[PDB]
Amino acid sequence: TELSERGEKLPAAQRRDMMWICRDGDRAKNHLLEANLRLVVSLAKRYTGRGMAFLDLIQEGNLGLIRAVEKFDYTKGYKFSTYATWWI
DNA sequence: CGAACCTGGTCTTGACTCCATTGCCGGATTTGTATTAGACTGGCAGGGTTGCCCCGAAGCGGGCG
Repeated sequence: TELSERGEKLPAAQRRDMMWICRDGDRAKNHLLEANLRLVVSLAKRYTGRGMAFLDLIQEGNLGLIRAVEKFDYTKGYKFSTYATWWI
């Protein structure tokens, strides 16, 4: 982003492997989301019985999980599920 | 027949005054968003009844040998 202005000229190998890292991060993000979808279902399974549909509850839990993997930190050394349960 | 008057709408002006129209400001309340770090990771209406249409075995008769 700070390179897209006239910050620096683009070397070929540096450009292509920084593109590889930038594309790899999104695949890792999607991998984490696709991992914890089951936790989302296991949390949403008990808020039924009033008003909304079960798939709607699951989808809003998915959106909360996207927010949780946005604002998740690992240097506190805790498991992901205890942090994401709150946001879901 | 001429003058004075009474009272008809007719109309101006000066003063009062009163209430809507913004307008600001301070506060109260009301609505909307972000954040909570132990670990937790795949459910439940539901069937039953009645009636009608579409494809598959099967005789089977005609073409085939």
